Amino acid sequence: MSSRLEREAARRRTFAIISHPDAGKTTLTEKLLLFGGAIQMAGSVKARVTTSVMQFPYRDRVVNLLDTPGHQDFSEDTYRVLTAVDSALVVIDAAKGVEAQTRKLMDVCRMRATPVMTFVNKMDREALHPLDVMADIEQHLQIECAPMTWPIGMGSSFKGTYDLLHKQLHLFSQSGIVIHGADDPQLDEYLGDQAEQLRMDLALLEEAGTPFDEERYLKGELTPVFFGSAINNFGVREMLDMFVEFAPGPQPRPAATRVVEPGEEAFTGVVFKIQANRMAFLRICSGTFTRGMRLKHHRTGKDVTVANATIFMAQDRTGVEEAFPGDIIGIPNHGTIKIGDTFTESKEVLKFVGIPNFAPEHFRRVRLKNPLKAKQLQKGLEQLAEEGAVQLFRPLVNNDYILGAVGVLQFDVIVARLADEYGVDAVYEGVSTHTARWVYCEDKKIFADFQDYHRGELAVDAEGALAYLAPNPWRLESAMERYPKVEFRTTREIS
Ligand SMILES: Nc1nc2c(ncn2[C@@H]2O[C@H](COP(=O)(O)OP(=O)(O)O)[C@@H](O)[C@H]2O)c(=O)[nH]1
Repeated sequence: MSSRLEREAARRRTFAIISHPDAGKTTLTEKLLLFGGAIQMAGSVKARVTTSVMQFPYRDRVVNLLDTPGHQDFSEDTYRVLTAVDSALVVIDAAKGVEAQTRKLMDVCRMRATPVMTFVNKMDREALHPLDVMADIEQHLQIECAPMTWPIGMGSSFKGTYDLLHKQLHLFSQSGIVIHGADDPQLDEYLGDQAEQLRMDLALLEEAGTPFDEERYLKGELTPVFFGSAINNFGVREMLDMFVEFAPGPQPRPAATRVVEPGEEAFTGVVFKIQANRMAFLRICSGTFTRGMRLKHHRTGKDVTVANATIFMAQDRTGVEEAFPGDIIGIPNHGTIKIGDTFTESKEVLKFVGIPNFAPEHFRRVRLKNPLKAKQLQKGLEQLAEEGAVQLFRPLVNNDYILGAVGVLQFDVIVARLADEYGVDAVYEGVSTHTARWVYCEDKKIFADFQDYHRGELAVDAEGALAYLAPNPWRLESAMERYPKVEFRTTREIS
């Protein structure tokens, strides 16, 4: 029945953690790696390409945890990682609830209907009450919460958790203690006065809580919520068990001509990011990757050998070097590549769709220190935008170069690269813009009118796409009203 390819692909669980800085991602990542027996990798993560992709075995699943750069390293590449996973894990600091970056990263997951599980971290310190945390998750992540584990107390009074389906009490300071219904005197023996509160909460959950439903989880409509304390490696086992059991394996991926299924024998993969020193990171969409093989780079029309590929793999497995759907590989190259590029082993022309550019929130105008360098600046900005390092907008009404960054670090990298690779010394000037949307209107007449009236706010980006630049989302909301026929989108397909 199942081929070797389909058996391997079915074992993969490829995901990333979405969280706001200081929620606990690094700490939880270290503990996950320890369950995976990935001792060295955990030591590496705790000490801070090697860590962009961490693969580890757990309960015979091959888990691929892709890093989502955060803090000062937050960039459009963080959102690009989310286009390569089949599911995500949300980590929240229980004292803060859903925070700004949690929401923006969930907005990306939502466009892709990516399933998400949720870990509420730091229950060992005073926290939002669990009913309030659940309401906050639903309100800001726009998803139903299905509690899987439920905390008893918080902070100094945090006794541990009760696992609703496994009927197990997990004590905080280790095997769960099996509990036999709400009346089990084991609850009073282990929880003391807090047993009454667990009983009240369980009664409330029975009446008003949402059960886990795998189909709703897989559609992105419901998230299983776990509570714990990653620093104590507590509650993490239950969440990981649930993740390997229920999180989706490699999913079909749309291409312009058809949907590609992971069980197709012929290799296909898509580039979702590029690291400059260059390495292109490819998600394997179907088929089997082997070092030996030849791949067709359909954009350039060239054949590419991959004898120098990086196969990210666990310290653990030993056999012949191959990689399967859901896995990530890195292909070194001398600058040939765009985000979204498709590689195939067959001659079938395939073009994966659905890796977009994302609307930037930070904008700067570029100024040259030396006017004689104008052609080099145009070359460098165009090549850096084609490569995905920044977005570039050219306003209809002037000749300015306006750069759009998802993360501010990007502006520093562009200046560095302009200097080093183009011999161009550029500085930034501030602009009013904080918002871009790509505009579209299937009515040719109304659109010409829009483009005439709002000519001062329109720009064309490096892909040729028309965009409305606004000082902020509220000023934007006002142009939308004047033209209820024009669509304003927060993403656009790369070509
Ligand atoms: N008290 C407590 N502190 C935690 C827990 N998890 C992480 N921290 C602390 O919170 C801070 C942020 O943790 P980190 O894992 O680096 O967060 P990141 O920015 O999301 O990767 C550090 O001081 C951690 O020790 C937890 O479960 N309980």
